[PDB]
Amino acid sequence: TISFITWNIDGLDGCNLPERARGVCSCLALYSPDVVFLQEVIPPYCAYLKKRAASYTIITGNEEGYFTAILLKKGRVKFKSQEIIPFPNTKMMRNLLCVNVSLGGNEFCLMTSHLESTREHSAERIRQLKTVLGKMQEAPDSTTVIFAGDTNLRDQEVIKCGGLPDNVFDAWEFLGKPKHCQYTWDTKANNNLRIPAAYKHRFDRIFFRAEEGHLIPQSLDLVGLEKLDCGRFPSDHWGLLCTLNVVL
Amino acid sequence: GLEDSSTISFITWNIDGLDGCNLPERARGVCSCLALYSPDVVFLQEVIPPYCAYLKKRAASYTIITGNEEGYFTAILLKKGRVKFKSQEIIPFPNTKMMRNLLCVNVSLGGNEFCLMTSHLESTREHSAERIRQLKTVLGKMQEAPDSTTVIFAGDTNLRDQEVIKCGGLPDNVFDAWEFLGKPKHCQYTWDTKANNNLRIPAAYKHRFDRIFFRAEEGHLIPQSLDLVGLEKLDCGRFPSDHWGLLCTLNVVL
DNA sequence: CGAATTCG
DNA sequence: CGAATTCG
Ligand SMILES: [Mg+2]
Ligand SMILES: [Mg+2]
Repeated sequence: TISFITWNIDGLDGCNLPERARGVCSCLALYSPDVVFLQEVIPPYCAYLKKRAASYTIITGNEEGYFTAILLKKGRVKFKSQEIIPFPNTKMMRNLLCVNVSLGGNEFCLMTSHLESTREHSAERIRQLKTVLGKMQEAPDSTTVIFAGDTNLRDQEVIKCGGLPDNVFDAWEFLGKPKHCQYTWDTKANNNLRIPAAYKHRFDRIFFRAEEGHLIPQSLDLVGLEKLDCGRFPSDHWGLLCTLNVVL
Repeated sequence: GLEDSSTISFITWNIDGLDGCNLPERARGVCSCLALYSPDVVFLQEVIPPYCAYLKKRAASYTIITGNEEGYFTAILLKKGRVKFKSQEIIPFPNTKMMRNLLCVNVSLGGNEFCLMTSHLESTREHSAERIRQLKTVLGKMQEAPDSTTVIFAGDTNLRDQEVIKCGGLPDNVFDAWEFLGKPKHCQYTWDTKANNNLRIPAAYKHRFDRIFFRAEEGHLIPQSLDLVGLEKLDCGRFPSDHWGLLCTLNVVL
């Protein structure tokens, strides 16, 4: 039984950022996941996390601008190595952050990314997805591979990409496509961007590769759904809280 | 003349009537071009009502068929005496946001029946989807024409090459005149901000926005030449249009 | 998001 | 044009 949260926390939004960061961590404190994947972390946000989540090992995708991070719960997760794979043609400083870890006997390659944003960068987003899927295949078979991140994907783009390979699963699809946590970016329910029109997207996704039935999603839920004292949410994205069993 | 009676000749040209600056002088530039080559047919886009008046003054030997009466629109000009006007047909583009439509004029010329078509397909990269849908409407219409009739579309398609592919490519019996003549380089680009200054765009981009499609029974319509027109600066130091026009001649064969 | 607006 | 930006 292992748990993580993946969450684009919108560090690029400077308004109410200190309060929203604290809001994010209040959410993290409630669930105490083994692993936290974050996207759109900025340096002072990261600095705050290093103090606030001092009980997590913090691995970052970059030092400047905005970048991903992977938080690993000390005592639960043994950090073995980090790897960063570039997206050579990204225009948004995106890359692929991987950590090799273990939880006791089980080896994991945990991956996150913030794939190229916006409709017009579809082709590069798809190339980045291919890089990600390629990397998921490289780990030893006994290694459990989990990608969790902000993919900015449209369904049609996954199809263009050839679809997920037979040995790679979407945790949300695996759980039967539950409706309550389908959309992770929802301008009807989320007012942070002040977007009048209603758009709902499943941008944040979880892919996994495991030996037959060795990794079994148990639950998937949205987090960060409560307004803070400033009347806004921690992020324009909802986070995904996922629990999975490792079954040998 | 008798020898050339087998040849149909036309110009298609987006004459940028939306640019009101130097418009009368630029209209005179376009009309000087028409007088020079005396085409049988002229397909225009971005005509506005004042521009119609200029045409009636400086291109008086042409009958004008317009795509609308107000705002801006296309026109097909028919050389009096050479072309017999049979009917005007307009197909709406229900989803246009730019009042675009499909203007068809049925005529006889040189002893042959023609359906002449023009359009100003939805502009800009952003409206690609709608432009593609309009292209499909155009292509469908070309195919709907009776097999006896010779179908020529010539207009401002605003097309990117990849959009035609996305559309499925041209249908089997429909040919692009430029392609048919072997993609000659000299008239490849009809809109070129490097060579054309009218829009004062401080960058170099060029496109083959303006295109000629034709459908004919095999061998019966043979493109003979394709050339650009409108590449001379006028007195005001600007071109007749931000587009170059296309001059095309085709033979109708037995 | 995505239409609108400037910027070169 | 196409990129960068704005803002609801
Ligand atoms: Mg964002
Ligand atoms: Mg124009």
